[PDB]
Amino acid sequence: MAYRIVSETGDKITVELTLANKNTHYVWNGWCFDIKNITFETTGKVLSIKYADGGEPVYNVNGNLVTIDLTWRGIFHLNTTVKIIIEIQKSGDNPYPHNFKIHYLRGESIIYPTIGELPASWKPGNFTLSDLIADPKSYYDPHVKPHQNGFIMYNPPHPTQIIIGLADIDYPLNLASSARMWVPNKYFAMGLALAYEWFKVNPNFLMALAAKENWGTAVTKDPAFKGYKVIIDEEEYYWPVQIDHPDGIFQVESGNFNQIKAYYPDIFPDTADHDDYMKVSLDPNDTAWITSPIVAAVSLTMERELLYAAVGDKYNEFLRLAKDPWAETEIIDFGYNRGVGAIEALKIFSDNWEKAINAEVLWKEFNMEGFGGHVPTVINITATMDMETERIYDANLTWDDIEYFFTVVRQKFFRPGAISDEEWNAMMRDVKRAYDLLSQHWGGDHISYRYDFLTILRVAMKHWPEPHIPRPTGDDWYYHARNYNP
Amino acid sequence: AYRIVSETGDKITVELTLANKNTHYVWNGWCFDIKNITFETTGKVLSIKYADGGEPVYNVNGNLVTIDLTWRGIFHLNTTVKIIIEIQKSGDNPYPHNFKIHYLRGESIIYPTIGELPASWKPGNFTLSDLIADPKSYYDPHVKPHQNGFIMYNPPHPTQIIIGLADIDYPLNLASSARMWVPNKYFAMGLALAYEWFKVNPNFLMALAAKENWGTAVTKDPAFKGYKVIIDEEEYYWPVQIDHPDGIFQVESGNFNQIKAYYPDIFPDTADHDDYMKVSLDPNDTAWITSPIVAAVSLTMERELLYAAVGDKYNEFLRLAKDPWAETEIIDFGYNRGVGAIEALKIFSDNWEKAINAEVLWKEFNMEGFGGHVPTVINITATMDMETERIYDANLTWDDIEYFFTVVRQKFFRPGAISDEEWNAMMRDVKRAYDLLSQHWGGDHISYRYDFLTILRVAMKHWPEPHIPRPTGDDWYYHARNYNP
Ligand SMILES: [Co+2]
Ligand SMILES: [Co+2]
Ligand SMILES: [Co+2]
Ligand SMILES: [Co+2]
Ligand SMILES: [Co+2]
Ligand SMILES: [Co+2]
Ligand SMILES: [Co+2]
Repeated sequence: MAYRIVSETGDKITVELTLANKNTHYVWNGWCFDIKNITFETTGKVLSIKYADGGEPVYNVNGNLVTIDLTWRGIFHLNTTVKIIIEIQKSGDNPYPHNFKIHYLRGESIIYPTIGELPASWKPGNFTLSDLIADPKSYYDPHVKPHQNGFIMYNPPHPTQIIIGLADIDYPLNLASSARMWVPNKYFAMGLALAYEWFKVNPNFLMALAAKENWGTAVTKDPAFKGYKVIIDEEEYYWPVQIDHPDGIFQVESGNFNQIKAYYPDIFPDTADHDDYMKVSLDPNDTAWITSPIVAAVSLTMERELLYAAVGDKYNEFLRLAKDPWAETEIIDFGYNRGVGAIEALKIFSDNWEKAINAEVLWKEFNMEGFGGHVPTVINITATMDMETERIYDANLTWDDIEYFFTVVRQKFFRPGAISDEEWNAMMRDVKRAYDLLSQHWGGDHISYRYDFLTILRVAMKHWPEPHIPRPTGDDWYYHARNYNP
Repeated sequence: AYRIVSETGDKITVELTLANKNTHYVWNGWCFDIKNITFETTGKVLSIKYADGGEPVYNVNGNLVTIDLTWRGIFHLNTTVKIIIEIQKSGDNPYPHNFKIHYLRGESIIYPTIGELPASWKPGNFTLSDLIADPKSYYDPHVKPHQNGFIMYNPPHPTQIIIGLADIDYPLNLASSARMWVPNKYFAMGLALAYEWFKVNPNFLMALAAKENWGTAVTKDPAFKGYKVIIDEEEYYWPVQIDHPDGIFQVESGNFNQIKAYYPDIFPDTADHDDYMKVSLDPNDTAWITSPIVAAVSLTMERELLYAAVGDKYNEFLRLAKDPWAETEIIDFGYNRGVGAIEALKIFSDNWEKAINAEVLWKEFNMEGFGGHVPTVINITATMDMETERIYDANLTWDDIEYFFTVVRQKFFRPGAISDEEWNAMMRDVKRAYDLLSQHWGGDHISYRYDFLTILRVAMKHWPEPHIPRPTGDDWYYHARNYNP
């Protein structure tokens, strides 16, 4: 930050720390800053730490390190400035305040595993086909490799492919005899893939979640479950989805929607509406079909973010000490069904750490059954879709479909100022190039969703404001996250 | 709720349980914001800590101890915080006592009562004398002048609505002259609702709308070309932009959402900016009723904010300010520019003397606004206040009243504030009132000016009290606490 020695007289040193938000107009990940604390080092004796405009923040000294807390003052909107004055009595080899480190109210060691990248040879504007594909052999390799990923894809099955295992379910889903995973339309798969590349969220998990919450991504041969007749490979199936539900296929309540709307200003514009973004229709042209998955993912992501803000490094520590290989998925799903308050009540990272890290099956030992066996159902369907090597979902995409998709993305997400008109148009030109380039493999009439859409997405994301995942901020966020004691 | 956990030796350990008891939503109990908790003792405070780890900030001034929760001071539904206090026994009264929770709201906020129904009034079956205290004053035409700005401290008449449709002999939005008139009667119903509910002078809302969007004023000036309005065989031009989504009060969506978050008791979650604010040429549009109230709320919010930041001193200023229109100036200026402008002026802080000594507040502080906003609004308000010649009046059928209250139920409040039984019986009492004081006019209509305050009060005999809820929530706490005017 910006500090300055105001005066050194006698043995006391007076330093002015200017903490401020510089931005006047909205910028990416700079609309509002939330500061948990400000740490600095000194060997001298701290006399007093006060605000310049009256009052003093709460601080405490542990050896060489001093931690300053802003408490209720820690909210920095646009064009906000707070000056802090520090007095120190000169002592030791290094008495002057130094090594200032502002700790934002966010997971300092949060983990978002990279799925894959474009070749370093890739350039904006005019690129070649070899600048899109690192290795055509693996890029078109059909062979399906099994994986055991839950909510977050730490270890991707393939860096450039989309493995959505449309597996058959041999165990009860919503009290059914059996079930079969299928995708309603391709635009929803585009949404799943966008959430996958952007937020590193396993699409199979969103499939399981939607299927459990509203039969959104699953059908069954069970006669009791009567609904829309879906034909797959000369086989009649019943789709008991409630397509008229305003909470969408992910069952997102309006309260949660508005809350995560306030949490992420960089993602959700002010004109956003619950029913518009979530409630889908039988018509695949509905915008919601694309917006519904991402939003859900965001919500899920939010929960994770929250934990990273409350537990910090310890979170990651748990990940290497937990015997249950599905623990994170369990916690996140359970928190999605019940609420973050349920997670806070479980107190895994607090009072009940030992039982948590020692239990081989986390969701059984904590009696977190959810609503009608929610957690185990979601986990099981996710794992089953992960193990599927026989049949993987694929789709054909025309250019107008891509245009439609990105137009929808521009219309429903982001905020004026994040991406101006120029480089967005240029972005669409680069996506045009990419499309026409790797469509020559299929005959220039279509591109493969599974094989190509990750590449398309990455080409499109070469222009997206980085860091790609913005920090959840704002008023509500600060105090809902700071009060969080899991 | 405090309790002596243990007294051992000379140290006393007390457990203070601070919590929100409500699980389902209730009126003015959805969220509690606590600035501080004060208690008295003569002993020596050893330590004040939270039960779940950490300690709040406190300080002792003699017998009084002030506890501050800071970032912990937000209490949503079903939230509980336990605080442990240790005190060393000393003096005549050592035990913690006289606990006083100071909510983050004006402790001495002033909302002057305009008038009341007779104490003889009962729910269900009442008489005509239970509605009218004195028929003489109740139907007295004679118009008494007044000098009220934003808040009606001294009402001209307790049961009447004096909307002075006066002629303006000075420039409003660069016009040669202007004439105040009401678009439709439903908007007047809205103005009156804001008047009885939030104690806001309807003339002020008239001036505000007129200045912001020509919403309540017409002119004979030829340059100002627009919709032709005929009043008493006289052609007038109405240069209102009826297609503006910000409504006739020019309320930006940001402000709308902010005050939407500030008042959970007033605005439901499904509320939309364009739906509530943007009106149309058709008087049947719901916005025509919702637009004034909302605006008033916004205005009220500003005032509330000051009451939270300055407290008693606010009222003190009211009796020390030489300018009799100071509050109106500050509120209007804050509405045009923003509360940040008021915070920047620092009247109650660094520049108190010049503020209370200046006879004309808005001239000495150079707060001209946008194109002379403040003085225009003040002048139009005062002119409408001085008007005794011609007062606005309207005729109301029962279906109009039904429409009004249905709109109110649909657009405002929150599920749980007023149950169905409560509303249905209320509407029956309003039916009774209507039919009762319609017998004076022939049972075909009721007078807006003379009767609608009575109707409103009859309807408000069932409304959840206190009628004006406290602005609360996350945004409110820290936007109000950071406020240093
Ligand atoms: Co604990
Ligand atoms: Co083909
Ligand atoms: Co990138
Ligand atoms: Co804020
Ligand atoms: Co000051
Ligand atoms: Co009452
Ligand atoms: Co909150």
